[PDB]
Amino acid sequence: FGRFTERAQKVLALAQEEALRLGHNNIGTEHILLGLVREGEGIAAKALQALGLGSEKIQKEVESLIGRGQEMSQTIHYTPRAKKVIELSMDEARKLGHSYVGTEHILLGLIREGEGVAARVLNNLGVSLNKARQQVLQLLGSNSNANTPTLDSLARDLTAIAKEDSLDPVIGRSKEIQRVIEVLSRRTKNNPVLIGEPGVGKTAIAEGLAQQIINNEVPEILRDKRVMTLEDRLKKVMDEIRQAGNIILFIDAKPSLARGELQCIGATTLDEYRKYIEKDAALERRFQPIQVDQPSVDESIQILQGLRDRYEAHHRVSITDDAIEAAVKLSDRYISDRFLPDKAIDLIDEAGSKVRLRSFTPNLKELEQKLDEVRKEKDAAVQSQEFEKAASLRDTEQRLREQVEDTKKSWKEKQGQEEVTVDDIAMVVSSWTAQTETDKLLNMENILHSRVIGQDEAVVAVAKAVRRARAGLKDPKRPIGSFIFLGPTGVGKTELARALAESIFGDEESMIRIDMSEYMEKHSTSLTEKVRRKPYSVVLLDAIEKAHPDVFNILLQVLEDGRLTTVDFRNTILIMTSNVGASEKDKVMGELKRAFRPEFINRIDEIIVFHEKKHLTEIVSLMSDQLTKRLKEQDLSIELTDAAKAKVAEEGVDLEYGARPLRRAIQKHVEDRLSEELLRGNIHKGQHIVLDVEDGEFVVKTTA
Amino acid sequence: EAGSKVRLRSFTPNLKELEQKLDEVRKEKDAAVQSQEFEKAASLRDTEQRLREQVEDTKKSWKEKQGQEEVTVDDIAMVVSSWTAQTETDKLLNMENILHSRVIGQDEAVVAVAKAVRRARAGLKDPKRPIGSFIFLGPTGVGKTELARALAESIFGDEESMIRIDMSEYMEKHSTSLTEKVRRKPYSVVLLDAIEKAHPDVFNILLQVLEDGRLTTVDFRNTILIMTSNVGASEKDKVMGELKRAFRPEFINRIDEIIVFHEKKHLTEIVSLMSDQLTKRLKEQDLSIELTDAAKAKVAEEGVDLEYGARPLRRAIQKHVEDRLSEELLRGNIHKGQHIVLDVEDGEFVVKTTA
Amino acid sequence: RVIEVLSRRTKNNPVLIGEPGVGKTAIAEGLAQQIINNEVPEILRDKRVMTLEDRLKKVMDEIRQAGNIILFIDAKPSLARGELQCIGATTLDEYRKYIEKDAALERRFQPIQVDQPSVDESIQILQGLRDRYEAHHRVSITDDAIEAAVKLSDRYISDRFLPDKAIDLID
Repeated sequence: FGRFTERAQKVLALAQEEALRLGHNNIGTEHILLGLVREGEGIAAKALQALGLGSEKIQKEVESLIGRGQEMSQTIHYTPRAKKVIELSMDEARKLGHSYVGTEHILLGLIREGEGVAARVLNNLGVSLNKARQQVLQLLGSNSNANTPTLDSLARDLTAIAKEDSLDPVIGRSKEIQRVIEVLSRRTKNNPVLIGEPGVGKTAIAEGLAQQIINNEVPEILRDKRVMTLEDRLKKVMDEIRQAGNIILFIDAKPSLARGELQCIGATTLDEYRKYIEKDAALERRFQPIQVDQPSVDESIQILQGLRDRYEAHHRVSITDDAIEAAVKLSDRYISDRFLPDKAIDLIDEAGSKVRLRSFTPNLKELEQKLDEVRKEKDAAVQSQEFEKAASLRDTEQRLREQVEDTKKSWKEKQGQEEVTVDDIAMVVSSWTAQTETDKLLNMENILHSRVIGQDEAVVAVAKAVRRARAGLKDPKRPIGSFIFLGPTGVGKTELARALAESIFGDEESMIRIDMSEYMEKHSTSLTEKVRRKPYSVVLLDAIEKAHPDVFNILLQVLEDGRLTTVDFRNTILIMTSNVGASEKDKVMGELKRAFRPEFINRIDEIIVFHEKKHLTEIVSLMSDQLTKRLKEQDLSIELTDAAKAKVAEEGVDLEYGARPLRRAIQKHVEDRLSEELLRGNIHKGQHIVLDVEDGEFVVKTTA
Repeated sequence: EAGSKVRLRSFTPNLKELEQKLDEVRKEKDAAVQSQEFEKAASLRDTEQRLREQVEDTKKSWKEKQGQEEVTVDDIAMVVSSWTAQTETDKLLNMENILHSRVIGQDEAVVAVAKAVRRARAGLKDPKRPIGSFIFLGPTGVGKTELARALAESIFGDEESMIRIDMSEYMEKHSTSLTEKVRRKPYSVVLLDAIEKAHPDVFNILLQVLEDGRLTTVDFRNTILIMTSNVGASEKDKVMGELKRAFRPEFINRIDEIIVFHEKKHLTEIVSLMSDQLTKRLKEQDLSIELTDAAKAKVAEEGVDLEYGARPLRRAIQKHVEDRLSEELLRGNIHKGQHIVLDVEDGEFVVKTTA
Repeated sequence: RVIEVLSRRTKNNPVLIGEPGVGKTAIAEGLAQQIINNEVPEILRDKRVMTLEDRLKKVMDEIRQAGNIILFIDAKPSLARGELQCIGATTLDEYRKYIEKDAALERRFQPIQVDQPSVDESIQILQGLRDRYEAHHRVSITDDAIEAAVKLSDRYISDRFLPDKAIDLID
């Protein structure tokens, strides 16, 4: 039912050897017992030799209670009892740290489930059940002043605990450690408080002192000193200390107070510590702080490999190195709202399962269903008996049994296909957040062009700017891009912002949009919510000419630092629109310098200017397509001929109003008309409906 | 802070490596011993202790790092600077040289401030009053603020130790300050922009600051107060006139000093400064870039228009350099960690490689 | 999405937010079934789902002392301490009012968006427990009737989750 020693495995199959040597048909607990004393060398075997139970004495009792011997041997199986007995030895070893079952555990497992034939062999051979579990025990085993009290667990001894050679690496935070020691010597602000964003690292700093005092370089009196860890036992143990003082306490979460000794290292948060020194002033006194910088990126990497081995526990890692490289780097800059050693680890785990998960996900379900009723059909008849009329049905259930197996044991065909390398690691991430990823970049223009018509002047400026920042050149703390979009309305200002979101951030809808009409007065308090919500989004502020010059002091701070105080923009693409040019490239850039404070205009990455028939009709088509899709959902199939989109487009030529009119004119010439046409009974819906122009007039046609 | 720290610089040669070595040994010895390989250890053991005594001999050679490791001042002044004399008075004697490297034109102003600070900072002015009380007159974007920064940087150590209020905010009988930011950093250039706007109430307060360098109960004796204004602007004599008429005299008279704020090759000198800040921050990301003088020229072309000045250069650098290098690295034309030069060819930008 | 948030080490413990509404509690019975037979990491096999004053730290001590446990709530926090591992069901906002507590919140526990079921999905839920509302004497059936219970609710009033509404009409 798993994997044991040879000795186990041999003793088990050895039960079968005995299954047959007597001719019986099911191997019960009595055979497992013969199995043990008959491999004569297992600890299990050894024990029995103690109680006075050779193979001779036993098999005589057993044959004296079963004997021959239907040679049937029709491919036998277990007793349900003995199957329990096996399930048990597995547990009689969890209960011993024995990572693998063996001859003893099976003997242990038999006693535990004493109801059965083995048990009686012995209660018959005058060998009560406990005298027996004893003998096995006495053949296996194991592996201090005030520590008495302390040494509950509460709260395990970092020191002697890592004196036993038993300690690993450990990677720091190497200068994080030593600052725990300037403080842990003083006589002033004596007891050090470990403040840093939670984790991991933190617990690792104290596992440091531990490592340091012991092997061995340290100073201002600190040798033979333990570091210990983790209400009706309270100050109890704490007195074993006011009477012997080789001990630092490591805390997690309170002060029963410096009534004297008490050396402790502080587990607390940026702010949580200000939940001590305010009520004061044991803080500015005893307790005293120090911060956990996020461990070195490269140090970050060789931290996992240490616990790589130990998560190998779920099946894939160890490896790949190329797999970890991911986890760590992704986090440091790509969200990017934790601490540089904790994050990475978490990611693995998503995948530190997500792969054994995806592993145990063919169409081989329905046989189970078939199989089910057969057994069922079998049962009903046997209690009706009707044997043959069923035994049919058993010979028949069983054909299907060994059937499914050879596609479930054919699923160690699936162990093989999952192996460690980045393959498994990064797919993990496709959730938590390269050829056709830089191709989006090199080919951005091609890409933005298929959505934004006309406006090549603008697209190429943005393409290149994004590509600049996105390639390493611009400072990362500042947004990806800061632009101002000048030009008339309904030209593509917003439309480009969408296409940017879609191409750059993945979703035509990952776009925050404020209307600065709302912020014209000294009430200019932003936005920061929506940016905390999605910190990866085109941030579009429409018509900034309206904002109170206050606002600019804020945006200015964003442009400079890409941060507010305390939101983050380093991942946004800020786009601010305006009518400042409008009426009107030189006369324009002029009205701009006169409308906006220069300090501001100068911190903007780029000023984009938005200036054909063929573009109108390209738009009409975009719009028309959004429509024909949302109708297909309502079982309506429509199509506009290129001739028809032309005729709609005619309705946005007048330079004065631009391309606004098109949405309305589409609903009028298409929506309104199709309704009136469906209602009047001319188009039997769910046929195919085309809108065309005939003699310069709109016409509706059908072609199912 | 120092009462362990030095006992520590004790506990920090690259003989970290020896022990590293000795390890591999035990194993061979040990693991060998499990295989035996006996005399294959005898000498192996011996090879071991050869090492060990060598180690311990140089591990106790650092009793010398003991006989070496003090106290004097320099230890402290560290501690201090990490909480916020020749090249400290040299900052003073040579202040002008120093302010000049940050503030361009404006020598009229710099020398006035240099000398004033140097007066107060030398024992002559009364210590309870700010280090310096100035008014900066002149047009916008000339260097008013810029000098205040450079002062902070040179005098107080940090181009950013500077409080800055906007007196637009204090035009009404609600004139209740500021004192927080000054309690926060009591050593900082305090810059009040456009004082022409303040309610004459405010002046009664500032006045108290100028006189006593104290409010009631904050302290300014360590600030450098600088107040700007457009009072001259439109317009040295016609100006000092519009000033006497705009500000109560009691006030103007307690101010240490009234300060007045009055090429292609400079643009490209700027482009280069900027470009250098960049090429450094990329070297960190294993990116080696260089602009030819020909290229910085072509960027500079983009800040000639007298109207907008030299603002455009930062953006145009990211566009013609950053954006382009990305697009160029991504398209796979520049195998990063080779040497990358940006040059102009036929009046157009070109990228070249020379590992 | 629960089992990721549960197979981790970082955000150990999951928390479902949506109108309350979508009988969030329904998703939880989900694990029981899959942890058993059996599609789930060997990282979680052999565990147990469960739900819910003087009986204080008593039984909770009698559990940290037994790691094989996952828990369900809708309302305390000795968080992260033991293997004390939760699954939380709490309103759109109420959670706002707990990570607002922070920051063992934003840490240990961690959320996923519960959907107001696809309208058709609604219908199927009804039938599965149709045979079980035969208790009040009139069902099973009629299908044609169920579709209404559901359908009218999504568009017509219009003040709940699309699976609670239905069953309420039915009852």
